[PDB]
Amino acid sequence: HWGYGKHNGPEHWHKDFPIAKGERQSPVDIDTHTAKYDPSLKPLSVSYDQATSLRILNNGHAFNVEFDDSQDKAVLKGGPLDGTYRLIQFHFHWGSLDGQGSEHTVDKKKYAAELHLVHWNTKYGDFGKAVQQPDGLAVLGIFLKVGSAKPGLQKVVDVLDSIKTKGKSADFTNFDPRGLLPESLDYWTYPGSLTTPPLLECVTWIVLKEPISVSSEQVLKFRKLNFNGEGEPEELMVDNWRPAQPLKNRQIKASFK
Ligand SMILES: [Zn+2]
Repeated sequence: HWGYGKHNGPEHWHKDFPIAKGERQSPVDIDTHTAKYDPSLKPLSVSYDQATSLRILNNGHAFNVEFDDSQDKAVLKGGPLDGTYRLIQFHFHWGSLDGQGSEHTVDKKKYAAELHLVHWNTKYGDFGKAVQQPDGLAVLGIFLKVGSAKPGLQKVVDVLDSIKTKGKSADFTNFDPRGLLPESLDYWTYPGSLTTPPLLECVTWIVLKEPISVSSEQVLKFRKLNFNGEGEPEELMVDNWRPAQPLKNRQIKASFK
């Protein structure tokens, strides 16, 4: 099965998922000097005030904080998007060391981690239908650098010991994802894909320019998670990031000068 090891990592994924070599794969390097300011891009609208978190799950590749997406409660709109996209889950990608971990890069710079807030286009009715469409998902990507702690991340960090291994889940209600956002919503945007198999080319990527700061202690606790299940040999959940993929015939647009 696919993963992030030497024998099943990103360079192998194309054998089971040929779209891995497709025309709009993610992540990508964001060349800040080549990204063009697009004055027709609108400000992002992130409306998370009624968000209903439910559960946190170790799925063997990351941990997902899942939300109730059966109603328009936490939605992303505006920016490059047409229509309304409902928050379904967030997760992170991170490194074994502070010098790597992000999926997107900025002028080849790798951040310590990257948060993905995953939303699906309500015009397709559910997430499974949305991923079959070129405009089915909108993922808000936020870089993490190591410095001061992020207070709004700590509730996530403190439950991780209860979902150490693949397949474990825990109740995770009343979590407010507004506490994970930076001050500015300036962003880059481009058409791309899921960054894990099945690598479907269904994502409008919206990557915020401003990173959030998290503490060394916070990210160290991410790195104590396991890819393996309980009672299997321990393999630390680290370096669960796909490297940058060819940009091909795409333009990255900036919302800001
Ligand atoms: Zn992701």
